[PDB]
Amino acid sequence: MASRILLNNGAKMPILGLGTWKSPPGQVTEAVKVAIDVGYRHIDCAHVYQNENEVGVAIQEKLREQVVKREELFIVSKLWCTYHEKGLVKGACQKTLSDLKLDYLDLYLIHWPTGFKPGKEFFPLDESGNVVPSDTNILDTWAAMEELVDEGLVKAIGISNFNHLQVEMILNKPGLKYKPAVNQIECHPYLTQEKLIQYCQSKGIVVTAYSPLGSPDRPWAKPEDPSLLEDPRIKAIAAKHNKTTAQVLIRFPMQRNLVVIPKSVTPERIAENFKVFDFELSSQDMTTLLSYNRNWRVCALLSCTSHKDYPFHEEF
Ligand SMILES: NC(=O)c1ccc[n+]([C@@H]2O[C@H](COP(=O)([O-])OP(=O)(O)OC[C@H]3O[C@@H](n4cnc5c(N)ncnc54)[C@H](OP(=O)(O)O)[C@@H]3O)[C@@H](O)[C@H]2O)c1
Ligand SMILES: O=C(O)COc1cc(F)ccc1C(=O)NCc1cccc([N+](=O)[O-])c1
Repeated sequence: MASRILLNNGAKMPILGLGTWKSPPGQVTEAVKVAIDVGYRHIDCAHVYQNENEVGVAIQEKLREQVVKREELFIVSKLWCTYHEKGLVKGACQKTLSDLKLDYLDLYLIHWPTGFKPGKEFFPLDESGNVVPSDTNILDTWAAMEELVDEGLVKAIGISNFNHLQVEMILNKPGLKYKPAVNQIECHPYLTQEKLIQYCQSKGIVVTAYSPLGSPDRPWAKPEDPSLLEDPRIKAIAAKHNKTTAQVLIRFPMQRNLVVIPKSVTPERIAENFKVFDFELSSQDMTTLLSYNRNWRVCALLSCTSHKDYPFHEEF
């Protein structure tokens, strides 16, 4: 119903945002422009997506056009794994700010709990293909994130792909100054995340659901993989409500008090995906969608499975 959710930093965050991972650099400027024109006020970004400059061109044009005011936008980015060291965090944030052509971010996330060796490569590997870790722990990285708030570069800080023990580690940090505002995690009917969501919500941490449509454009997709958009059970719920399957998949997390960030570069779908504030899934619909859980996780890497902070060995 309401378009924004209150964060534990006192700011309001739009519950629907536009995802930008895999949005080609030659298409994402127009995608973000269209999104803002049709009502989006939250854009999910990351340095590792390699398209923040182009996202920034769109944001700047719409600000210049006075289609929107800066205070009305909620721009999110993420600290990549090769910048977990305390001496690199500010520069990483500043590069993102410069690319997005902003003087602050609304929310800055630790992208993954796994720190990697700094350098040009986003995934530094040893000769056998294991990622090369950094020895910097999540608590010291968190302290560096807190400094960004105190310097005015970001309004809120949070985490992404943290399991419950990792969230707990932050919450139990000696001398914790700012709690994480958000944990952004994969969540959809095949990976419903009940345990981790309940834990985060119980601590006042807002959960953002990524890959809500199952990321059908993920580069490692296989033909035999399950497909949310094609699941006849979900299509049936959509048909009953006279909505598209994507619209049901977006409304689902909204009714769990989650923020959701579907990605599209297709103008018609960008508009479609925003038309989700005028219908309600029943309790029965919600429980039925939850029943489709199969613990099917699309976003994880074999190269990281021995990293000490790999998040997905733990149940949740
Ligand atoms: N924190 C993290 O580690 C993390 C990880 C993954 C994702 N994310 C964030 O979450 C965002 C969303 O996740 P995602 O990109 O993995 O996948 P997604 O939003 O689940 O799915 C995107 C795919 O769905 C298609 N699509 C969109 N709307 C549609 C509609 N109405 N009908 C049919 N197909 C539709 C898109 O096609 P077209 O674009 O061609 O229209 C694209 O192929 C990402 O872009 C990123 O911002 C964060
Ligand atoms: O991480 C995201 O937001 C989406 O996925 C990616 C986007 C990119 F632009 C580049 C890489 C990825 C990707 O492989 N992301 C997956 C990933 C990253 C880091 C650590 C782990 N891990 O399992 O520990 C997994």
